[PDB]
Amino acid sequence: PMPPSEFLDKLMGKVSGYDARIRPNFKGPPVNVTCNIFINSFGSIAETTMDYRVNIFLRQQWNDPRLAYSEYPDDSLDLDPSMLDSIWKPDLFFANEKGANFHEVTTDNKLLRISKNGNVLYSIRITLVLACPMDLKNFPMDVQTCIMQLESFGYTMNDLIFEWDEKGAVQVADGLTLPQFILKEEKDLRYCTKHYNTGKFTCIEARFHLERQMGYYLIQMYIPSLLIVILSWVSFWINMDAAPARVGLGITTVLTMTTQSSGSRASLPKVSYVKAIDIWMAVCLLFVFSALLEYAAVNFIARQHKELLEEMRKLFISRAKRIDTVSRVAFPLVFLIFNIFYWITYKIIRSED
Amino acid sequence: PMPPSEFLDKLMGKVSGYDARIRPNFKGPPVNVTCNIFINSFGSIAETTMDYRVNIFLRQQWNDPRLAYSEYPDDSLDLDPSMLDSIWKPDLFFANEKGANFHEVTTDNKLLRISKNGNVLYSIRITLVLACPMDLKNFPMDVQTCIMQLESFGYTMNDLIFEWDEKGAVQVADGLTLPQFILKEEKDLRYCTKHYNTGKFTCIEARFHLERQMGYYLIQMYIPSLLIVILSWVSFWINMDAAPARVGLGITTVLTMTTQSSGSRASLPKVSYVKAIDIWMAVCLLFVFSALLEYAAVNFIARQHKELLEEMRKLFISRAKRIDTVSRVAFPLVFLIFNIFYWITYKIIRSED
Amino acid sequence: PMPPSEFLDKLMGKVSGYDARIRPNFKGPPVNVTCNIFINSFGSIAETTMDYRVNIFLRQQWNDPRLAYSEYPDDSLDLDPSMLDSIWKPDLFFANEKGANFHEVTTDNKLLRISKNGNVLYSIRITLVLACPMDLKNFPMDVQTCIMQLESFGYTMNDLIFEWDEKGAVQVADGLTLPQFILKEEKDLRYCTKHYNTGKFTCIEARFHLERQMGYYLIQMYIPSLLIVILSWVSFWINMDAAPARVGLGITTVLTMTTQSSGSRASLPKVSYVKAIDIWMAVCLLFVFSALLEYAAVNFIARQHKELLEEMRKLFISRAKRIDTVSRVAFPLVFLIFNIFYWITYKIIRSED
Amino acid sequence: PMPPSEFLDKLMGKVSGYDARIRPNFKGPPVNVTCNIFINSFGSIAETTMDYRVNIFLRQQWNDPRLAYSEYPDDSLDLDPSMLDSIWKPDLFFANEKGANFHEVTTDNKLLRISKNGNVLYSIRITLVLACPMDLKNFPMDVQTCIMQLESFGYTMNDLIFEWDEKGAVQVADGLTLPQFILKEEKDLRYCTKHYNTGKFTCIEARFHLERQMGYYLIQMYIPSLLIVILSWVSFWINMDAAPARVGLGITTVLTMTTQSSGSRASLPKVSYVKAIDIWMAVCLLFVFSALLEYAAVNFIARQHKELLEEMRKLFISRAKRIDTVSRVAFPLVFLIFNIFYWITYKIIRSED
Amino acid sequence: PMPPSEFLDKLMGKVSGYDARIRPNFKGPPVNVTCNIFINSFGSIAETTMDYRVNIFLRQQWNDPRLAYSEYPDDSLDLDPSMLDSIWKPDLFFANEKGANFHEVTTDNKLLRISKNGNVLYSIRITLVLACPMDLKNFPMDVQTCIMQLESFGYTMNDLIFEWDEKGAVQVADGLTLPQFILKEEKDLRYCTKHYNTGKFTCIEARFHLERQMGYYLIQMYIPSLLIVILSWVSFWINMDAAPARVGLGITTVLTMTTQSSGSRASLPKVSYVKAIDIWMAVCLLFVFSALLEYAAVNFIARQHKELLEEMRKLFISRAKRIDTVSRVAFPLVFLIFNIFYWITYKIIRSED
Ligand SMILES: *[C@@H]1O[C@H](CO)[C@@H](O[C@@H]2O[C@H](CO)[C@@H](O)[C@H](O)[C@H]2NC(C)=O)[C@H](O)[C@H]1NC(C)=O
Ligand SMILES: *[C@@H]1O[C@H](CO)[C@@H](O[C@@H]2O[C@H](CO)[C@@H](O)[C@H](O)[C@H]2NC(C)=O)[C@H](O)[C@H]1NC(C)=O
Ligand SMILES: *[C@@H]1O[C@H](CO)[C@@H](O[C@@H]2O[C@H](CO)[C@@H](O)[C@H](O)[C@H]2NC(C)=O)[C@H](O)[C@H]1NC(C)=O
Ligand SMILES: *[C@@H]1O[C@H](CO)[C@@H](O[C@@H]2O[C@H](CO)[C@@H](O)[C@H](O)[C@H]2NC(C)=O)[C@H](O)[C@H]1NC(C)=O
Ligand SMILES: *[C@@H]1O[C@H](CO)[C@@H](O[C@@H]2O[C@H](CO)[C@@H](O)[C@H](O)[C@H]2NC(C)=O)[C@H](O)[C@H]1NC(C)=O
Repeated sequence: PMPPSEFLDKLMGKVSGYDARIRPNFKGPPVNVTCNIFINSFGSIAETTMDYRVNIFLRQQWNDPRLAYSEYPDDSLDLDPSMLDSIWKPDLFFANEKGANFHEVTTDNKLLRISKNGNVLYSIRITLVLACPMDLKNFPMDVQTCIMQLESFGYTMNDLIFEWDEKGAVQVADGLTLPQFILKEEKDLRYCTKHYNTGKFTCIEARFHLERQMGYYLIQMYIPSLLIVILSWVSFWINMDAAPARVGLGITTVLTMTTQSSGSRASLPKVSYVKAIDIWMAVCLLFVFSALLEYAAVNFIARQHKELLEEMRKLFISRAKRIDTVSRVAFPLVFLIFNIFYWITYKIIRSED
Repeated sequence: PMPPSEFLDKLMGKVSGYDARIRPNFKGPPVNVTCNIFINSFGSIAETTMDYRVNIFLRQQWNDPRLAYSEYPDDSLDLDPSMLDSIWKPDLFFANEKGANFHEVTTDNKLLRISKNGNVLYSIRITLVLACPMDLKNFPMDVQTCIMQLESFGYTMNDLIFEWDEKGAVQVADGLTLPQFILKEEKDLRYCTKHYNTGKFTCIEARFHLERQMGYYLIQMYIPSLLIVILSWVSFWINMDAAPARVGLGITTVLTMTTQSSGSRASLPKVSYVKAIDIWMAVCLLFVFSALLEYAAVNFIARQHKELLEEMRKLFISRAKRIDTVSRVAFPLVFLIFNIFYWITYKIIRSED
Repeated sequence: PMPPSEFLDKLMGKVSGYDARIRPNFKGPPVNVTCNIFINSFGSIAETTMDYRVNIFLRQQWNDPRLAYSEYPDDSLDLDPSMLDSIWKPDLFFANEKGANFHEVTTDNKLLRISKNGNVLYSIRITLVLACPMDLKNFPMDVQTCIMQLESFGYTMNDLIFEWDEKGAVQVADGLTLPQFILKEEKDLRYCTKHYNTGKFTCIEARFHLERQMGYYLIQMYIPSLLIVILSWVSFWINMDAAPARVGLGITTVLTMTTQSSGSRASLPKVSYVKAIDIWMAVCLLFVFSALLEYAAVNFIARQHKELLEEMRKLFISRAKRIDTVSRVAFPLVFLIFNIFYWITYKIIRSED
Repeated sequence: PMPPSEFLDKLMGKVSGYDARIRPNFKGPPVNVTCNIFINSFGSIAETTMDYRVNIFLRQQWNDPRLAYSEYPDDSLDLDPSMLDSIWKPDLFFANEKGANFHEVTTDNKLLRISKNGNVLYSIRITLVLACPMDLKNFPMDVQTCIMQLESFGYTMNDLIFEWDEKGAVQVADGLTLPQFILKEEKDLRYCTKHYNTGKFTCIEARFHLERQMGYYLIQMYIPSLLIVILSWVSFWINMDAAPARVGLGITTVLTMTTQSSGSRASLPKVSYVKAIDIWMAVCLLFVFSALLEYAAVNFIARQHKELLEEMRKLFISRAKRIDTVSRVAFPLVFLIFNIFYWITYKIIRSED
Repeated sequence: PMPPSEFLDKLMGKVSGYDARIRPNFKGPPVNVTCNIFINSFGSIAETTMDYRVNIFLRQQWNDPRLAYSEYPDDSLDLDPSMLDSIWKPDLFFANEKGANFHEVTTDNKLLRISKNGNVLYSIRITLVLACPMDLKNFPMDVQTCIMQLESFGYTMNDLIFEWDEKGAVQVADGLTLPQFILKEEKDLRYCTKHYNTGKFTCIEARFHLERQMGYYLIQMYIPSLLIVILSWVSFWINMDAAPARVGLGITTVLTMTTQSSGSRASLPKVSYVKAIDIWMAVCLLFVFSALLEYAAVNFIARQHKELLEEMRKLFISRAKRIDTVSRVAFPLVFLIFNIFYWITYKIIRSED
């Protein structure tokens, strides 16, 4: 029954005592802010610069003793999004940020609801490039935790205290998949605090859990390396008399192992601690290098026989045959038990982390 | 007959009851928005980050009971584009966005038309970087669907409902070609809806269909691999006595197949599910590896004959000749039937998707 | 004799009837805009994303029946560049754009002149990243045409019509050279038109012509490939008895041809139609592959002779010598006539396009 | 007891004599600014463009004779962050900058405190891309110093003088680690000054110390090179009669050393002075090249014996055996004493810098 | 003695006749602007896109007949940097620009001084990405000249004329070094002019001189190539009987020369004119190719002897020995005189440019 313009002008205006630069219920208890997180599109995680791009909606609810009309017959009112510089929006920033621009397509992407009691709604979609300090102890499994710290800036703990919600904590979009990782539906959340030299500031956070969807690294690194140890066993199944071919084969296998190994760490950023992949590459490289060394020893034994050329002649030839046959038998069992030990210790550490 | 300035000042002014912060025909039925899409320049699709750049014009028409002059002798009026903060433009955003800036060259790229009844026009060219979740089950064919979701932000389903148009749905520019794909002239379109925890919001979308213009991947991957299996058949047409040359040829072919294979997946982003190209590379690699293995077996048989050096001698030589000739015959027929089976199953799946 | 401030305040002010939001000589004939283009710095053309960066000055002249003082003793007046929001600048955009920011260093880069009759001047330097749909039928020659479409946005053909100039059409900077291309001094220009669903809009364009300054591609691709066919002729001038060396040489040449070929298309964006360079690479690859095949055939003939080891013995040896000598003679003449045919068909198509 | 709005309006208003465009206690002594630095997230250092990204909080305190209410019962007051254009914030810039944008997420990231005496607080989080002129005399150790120069712009030394703090100088975040370097807890700090042609300006700086967390460069460069000298010693443990194999092995090792060496300097920017890594690569390359040269000399001696083929025959064979055995003994001791000398001179220079 | 606010309000205000939109001493002589350049941080020159990043301070002084208080006892006054839209700053732009943003960290980076006579100061730090058309006739020496053209925009030669200074022309920062180049302390400067179709505009410029600090290109390109010609001389010091090894060595050296050569031009942008480095690579490639050719000729001579196998036999063997020994002697003297001729013509052209 009353004109909409008149109601809007009177409320949050200059003819009333509403001042947008001061905290409501001044000089008393702090105001509680209830935040909810709707993840719109997770993805584009950078593993070389330790960051990821995510756009949240950041809806926050609080109560004020003012702006309580209590005269309209409905429960809540929808206000226009171009009158947000008089609603006293609270302060909120992220402790790990890079850029973090707004969204201004067609019209401003703000929202502002107001009810009879004073519980408001304020959600703004913002694209964040949050930096996460991921620890990469083992590269193939790569269990990871990503955070974000909602924290005030200029309002202490005894001035403004933030809180989470109970009906739903962190919501995700329906049908949201990632090509690198998969999202865990546990959504571990708690909150820390900050102690600077100016006062005690609140800082609420939330943790995510992302594990690697295996199958890429098996074809890029594990499958080619296997085709190299089989190549060295192929060098074991060849005639000893021929010097050119064998030598070339051993050398070529070693070179490929080095190139591959190198190229495997290119995507990864410079790190000091040895990785799981490095251990695998070193073991393979050792096997191929050992094969080459075994050939040099056999060649030397045969050469010694040639230089000294009855019973010792046959003994040397027999020794060369025996070492080659025992190397052909011994090499796949040690590699198979290394493969079994390696995958069983990494599957139990994948279950344990 | 009446002064233009006076008419402009009176309409959408402060001496009248027009308030730009409130929805027209308040507390009643919702207002319908009729949207049209003119694609100006499609292209620059990113296959490694799953996005594409497109600039639409976004013309939207709606009706209001106000701004109905009904006193000028013409049907419609052209207003200046610097008076858009009083025309109550509705809210519209895209659910998949990255950046999405405006266009401000020379003068603002807005448009605003107004007729006697109140049907307005509002088109703004905006460059969008829309993220599309493309599924790459088979890489060479790469059938793809790209979308965009027009959705309100702050107006529920019972407050503002969007709709499409009937005279033309999504228009494209005349003579618009893409180097990677080709545009399908079907333009499949329908609309979903959104259900958040704050209310029911409308969400209108449109789907495109882009198929790969084949001919690039045939020269980059298929043509070189063929020149590798012919190389292994060349190794089959060589004398068995010579150990260096053959060994080197087999090894070299295998190495090229691995390098090529690796480099072929560099453009593609990290994915878990095996691709069609990977299957082709594996089959080729297997053929060349098998050739190498066949040579090792022949070499071993010949060596056995050498170590034991009448009727068994001839039998061993005959066996070596027989295995080489049957391998030279058997290898191109298995590769030819694999090529026929591979291309016929991919052409029937290209017709089926 | 009259105060400058008073004259400025009265003209394009609120005490006069000048309204900046309305077109001059309203409800009558359209106003003609005379545009000139001064290219400041052409360059930075992107061949992988089909675009180029150019900064024009965009001076445009038009006439209005208002702003005709006719009281100062000079012909024209220079106004300050911070009073451009009251001069009714017309609308102009480009149909192919990416970014296209302004220039704001020290002071605004605008210009505004006004004469006694009303012919104004308005030039603004803007850096444009225009997208051009270049067709690359033949890569080395790469004849190209680049455009830019000046078009209004909100003013129809019967409301505002653009035109070019007659004293000079498109000016270039003195001493402007490009490292990739060279500018043609013809400057072909004409104008198209646009027909959308809202009305008939004017669209004026201009075409440039850029041809490749040859000498880069001759050293990067043509010179190394020649040094590969000479390498295969070197393999032809070697003894047939030696199996290792020859085989290795043939294989190595083939591998280099493949690597080179691959790497040559890296700069170029993904395209479907076969290029001129690809044809050259294929022909060279065929020659080297053929050489390898020729060796395998000779080796096989010699091996047959070895297995059967009087008159047929000499005949086989003679045949091996004859095939090698005829291959050594036949191979440079076919390659020389291919080189002559290839360069004469590309020089006549370079003269014809 | 007094209304908050009235107090805010009167203070830093137009009804009082507070002018925000003039320095407090004008025409007298300069005002001292006490700055503190809280490092929020150090990291993303660029070693190829000599820069690093760091976000500081920049809290600065100063005193003014105005804004001394002395009427509220508390010690300090918290003001709103949207009234900062009337508090006369001082001027501060950085002498080495690239970009250096602000932070505007949800609400402005400013802070403003005011006490009864007039000591204010003003902290703003700003992401800085500071350029540091790092000297890379030795690449593996890479001891580095990073700075930042806080300096005024428009206020001379006798007008505004900056100072540091005594209770804490430069604070770091709790649990801040870097993947490339490690932060030194000394935090060396002092201050320089500037003398331009316009006056004497103050310039306060702070220096950091970052040393390389070793373990990356040991696996990427040192470990593969060792596996190359062992490869050349493998070539020393092979029969001299065989010419193909040995030659190939020597050549292959030399080629890998060159490729590796090249690729090792790719990350590093173009520099003129020789690096420590280059010295190591050159020494290794020399050892492998020397091995190859040793083989050529032995081959030549054996060939001479072949061409001349009693007592000199045996003497030549004996000489070939003696040179090979003495090269097999002499080569690992010279490489081991080079390794000992190299690591002991670099560990004493790592302790000395 | 007079209030600072009153003086500031009266001067450059609306109660006086000062108009910021008009040139001082109107309709008379032009105003002279004295510019000085302080280079803060030179560096980050791009050799592939022909540009460089430099931040200047751009202090400019001019005189006006207005703003002459002549009532304060000091010589000059310091004004606040937030009142620059009323001081009539002149127009200045750069003819070669890319981006060229401002600097806004903490407070605006402007400066404004005003004396009793009217000589003002105005310095603004701006980061410029100036495009320079460098000519690369010889790549290792790479003598270069970089410019920047200060020019007005909207004020003709008879309206506003710019000038340089006499006490210092272009100042550099103390201790400013570059990793790629070194700065010449000559600072050649003069000024051109512009003649467009609208009038005569002033354009003042300054030229820098940057020469290459040699030592990078000697290790990346010159040192590896030498280790390739020594490798071909190693192939000359080997036994002719062995066909595999030699052939492989020749081929490998040629391949490395090609790969290296290619990779050397990767950093450089596409250019047509042959470079000095290309000439060096071609000469080296020719020497290694020639060595390979020499071997083929010797092999052919030996083969001819084998096919014909008394006095001609010895003569052929003697000829093979003579050609090998004369090639081993002749090859290092031609390469040494080429090295001497090459470095003496480039050191005299380095002294001449
Ligand atoms: C939400 O705010 C209310 C007041 O605005 C807080 O209630 C006060 O909390 C303190 C600490 O427990 C008590 O000493 C007061 O007596 C409470 N006030 C009243 C009126 O009961 C409340 O703690 C806040 N909620 C949370 C979760 O902290
Ligand atoms: C366009 O808007 C009109 C009203 O503005 C809608 O018409 C109403 O629709 C509801 C639902 O069907 C009916 O119950 C009402 O009776 C309609 N009003 C009238 C006056 O007839 C209409 O539905 C909208 N168009 C679309 C496609 O939804
Ligand atoms: C420039 O504008 C004038 C009017 O502003 C145009 O002149 C009119 O053109 C139409 C079409 O030929 C004629 O029917 C009218 O009679 C013309 N008016 C007058 C007063 O002669 C003119 O065509 C425009 N110039 C161009 C090149 O289109
Ligand atoms: C802080 O500021 C005060 C004044 O605002 C400075 O005190 C003056 O310093 C000069 C130089 O030593 C003396 O000659 C004056 O007598 C001092 N004034 C008074 C009232 O004592 C002080 O130096 C500044 N602090 C620092 C560290 O420079
Ligand atoms: C600086 O400006 C003054 C005037 O503002 C210029 O002086 C005039 O120059 C012209 C050309 O030489 C003479 O014809 C006038 O007579 C000069 N005026 C006076 C009052 O002497 C002066 O040329 C400018 N400086 C420079 C270097 O051009």
